[PDB]
Amino acid sequence: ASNFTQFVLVDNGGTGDVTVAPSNFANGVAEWISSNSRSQAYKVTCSVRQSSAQNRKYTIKVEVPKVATQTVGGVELPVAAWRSYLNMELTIPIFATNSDCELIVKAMQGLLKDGNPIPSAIAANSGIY
Amino acid sequence: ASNFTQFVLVDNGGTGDVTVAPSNFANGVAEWISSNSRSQAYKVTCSVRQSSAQNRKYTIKVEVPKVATQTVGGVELPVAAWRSYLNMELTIPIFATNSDCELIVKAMQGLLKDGNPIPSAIAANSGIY
Amino acid sequence: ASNFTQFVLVDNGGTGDVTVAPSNFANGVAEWISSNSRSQAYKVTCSVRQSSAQNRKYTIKVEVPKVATQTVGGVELPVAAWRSYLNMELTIPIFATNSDCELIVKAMQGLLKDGNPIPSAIAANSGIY
Amino acid sequence: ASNFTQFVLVDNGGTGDVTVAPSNFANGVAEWISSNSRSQAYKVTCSVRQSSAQNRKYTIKVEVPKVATQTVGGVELPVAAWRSYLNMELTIPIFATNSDCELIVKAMQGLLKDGNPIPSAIAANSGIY
Amino acid sequence: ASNFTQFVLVDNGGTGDVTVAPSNFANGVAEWISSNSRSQAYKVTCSVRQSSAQNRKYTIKVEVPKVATQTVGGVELPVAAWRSYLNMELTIPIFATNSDCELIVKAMQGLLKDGNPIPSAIAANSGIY
Amino acid sequence: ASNFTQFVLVDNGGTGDVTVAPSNFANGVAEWISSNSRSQAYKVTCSVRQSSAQNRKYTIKVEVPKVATQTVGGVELPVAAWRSYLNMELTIPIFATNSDCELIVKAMQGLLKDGNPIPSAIAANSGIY
RNA sequence: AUGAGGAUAACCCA
RNA sequence: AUGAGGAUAACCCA
RNA sequence: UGAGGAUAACCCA
RNA sequence: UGAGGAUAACCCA
Repeated sequence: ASNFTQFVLVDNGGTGDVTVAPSNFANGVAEWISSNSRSQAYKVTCSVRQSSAQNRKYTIKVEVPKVATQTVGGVELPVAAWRSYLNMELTIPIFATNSDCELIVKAMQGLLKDGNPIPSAIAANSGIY
Repeated sequence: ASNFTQFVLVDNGGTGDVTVAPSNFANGVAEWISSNSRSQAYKVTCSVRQSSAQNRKYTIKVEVPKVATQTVGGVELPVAAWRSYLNMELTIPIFATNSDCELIVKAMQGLLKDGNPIPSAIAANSGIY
Repeated sequence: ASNFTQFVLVDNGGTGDVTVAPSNFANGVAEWISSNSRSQAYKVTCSVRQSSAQNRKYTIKVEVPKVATQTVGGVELPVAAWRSYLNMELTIPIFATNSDCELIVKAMQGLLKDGNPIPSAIAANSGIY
Repeated sequence: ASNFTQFVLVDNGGTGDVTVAPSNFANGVAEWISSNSRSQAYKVTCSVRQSSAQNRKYTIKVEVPKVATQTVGGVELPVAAWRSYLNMELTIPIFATNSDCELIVKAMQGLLKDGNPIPSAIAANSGIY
Repeated sequence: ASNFTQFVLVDNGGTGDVTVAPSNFANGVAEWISSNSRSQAYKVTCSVRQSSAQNRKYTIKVEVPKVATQTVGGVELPVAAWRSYLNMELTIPIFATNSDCELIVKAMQGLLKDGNPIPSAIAANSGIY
Repeated sequence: ASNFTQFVLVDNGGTGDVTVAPSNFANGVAEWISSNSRSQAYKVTCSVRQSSAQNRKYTIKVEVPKVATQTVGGVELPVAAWRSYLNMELTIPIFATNSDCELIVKAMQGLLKDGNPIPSAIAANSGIY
């Protein structure tokens, strides 16, 4: 085992599929990036900390880039027009068993499942109403 | 097009699923809760706002109860020992189109798909290794 | 030659053994935990470093849960009442060869072999007499 | 009974076996040393203390010497080229029964058993990877 | 996945090979060490950092020891008569794609390939001429 | 005899090969340059000096350019969008024989051989993990 | 009391 | 530690 | 930044 | 000396 493996971040049925691979673990922060210039890459980082006497806190971040080709000084450089950032912090009490944690993961998956409220609003550039 | 409807948060294949229903809309902050006491309920809240001139920001929060050894409807203290808190912040540049936004949602779904690094780590009380 | 693998920490002759598996590697500090909630798990961590010009130092830590009258997966406070902590520091002069080091390991195994003074004292809630 | 007895610290199948014998109990610190000049001897000490209202703390130390013969002032003296030090502190809650303590001893024995991760790294002058 | 693994630093057929194995990864600095006495061991360290807005910078170091035995007072220790120190820094703009990095690596391997100017000058205790 | 000759810096089969040729040897600094526009050329420099009573020190440098065309005012020049900079310093005690230097060179070639930790991290825009 | 603080080791440091 | 605080993103603010 | 030194993740201009 | 920066045989502590 070793869970520090590559995985598909964006799935488009095996074509134009954004896959992300391990790329750094310096300072206890696991990092994953896509095969791109460090300036246009998708980035995912994760770290766990004993935030308190009875808490553990996962801090996960994702960076989704809008790739573009700029012309600085009359030369073409691969760059990102802009980036979208996901910042999630998950605090779990040390008393949570494995089955308790599986419950947290399922909640997070159901929360974002296609057709459910939240992902629908985000995808349509609107709020909940 | 009302998207503020109930949905399945925790899916256990029809039997033992956890449905979360609309429960509050004070201050534009939509809220959904399961059918439990508020100390033992699954809670989901979501709001959007113009964080700045350049970005919009979705703030999603989830609360998941510790179920192992739980006493349904009882008084369980300290509260911090029986609850996990998820806190998501999605920043999206105002230039993102409905398409760009669908891609961002896909990125979030991929991050948490079964068998992938992050969810596998969480479900096993582990970090990355 | 990867040595960061799972192993049997508590051996009860095949039946009721406690296996500890890799669970974190943040900051070069390897971690192993049993399949329990982190409040009731067996935890083992180990790191090495150059403590000084002349020595290297292994820092090994073990956490063992109090099992008698335990409620699997429950909330048990105060935490200090339900856990024992082992803290080992092994200082080895940089001149030690693989051989010198095998002897040191043998010394540690001998110290804790069954029937010997130290382990017998610990297992009976006693001191030396 | 009396657990203050001699024992084999380093075992090489009854030949070149480093045996250690009781040698001092002054100030509540039990001491054991091998049959050697006090300058080249293996040393083991142990002491138990009521470190807190609800804790007991064992403090065990082992000194493994690299024996040599120096020539100070043109004369030969038995000495130690260097020493390796083991420093372990074990904190046990007063609520731990005898069967709970037996669990701690077994964990410590399994931790150092031949072939397991930690003793392998130490013996090969490497880290965990 | 993991690239923080053991590897052959000096290749002498199959036998005489110098292998270096992971030992420490503290504060973003990976470190490999060869087996046996730390004092006569080969050392390799590596680290990456965002040296500026547009640059990432690798800092690699190698230490080749001249194995020898020091005798003083008739006491002998395994030491290194002296050490040779390699010290490189590689700067790469964030605009570099994986393809560009593969070129940079080939450039380094070419620089040191057998028979070329530089590796030959070094191997003969010479400079350019 | 002469080692200040032309050589293949980047090997791409037989075609696509980047060759560097002598260009200048002023003030103890040897310099190689690839053909065509100096502006988009690969550069390598080398020099040795008695850094101290016991040490000689080599200073090698490599520059990998990112070939591109700059257009300004409709006037276009062959330029380098950016450059990657290798920079190494090798210190070798005067006591090193030719055999020791051959080892030092093998150590460097091993460090950068295909598939090993470091050359792989660099080629993938990654660090250690 | 805590330190993946140090040691020349029943001592010393924060 | 808390923020439906900000960000140019393992940082900054109250 | 250094064809700046080193006892090497330190130090100097 | 620097896991100090660089536009790279220069520059900073």
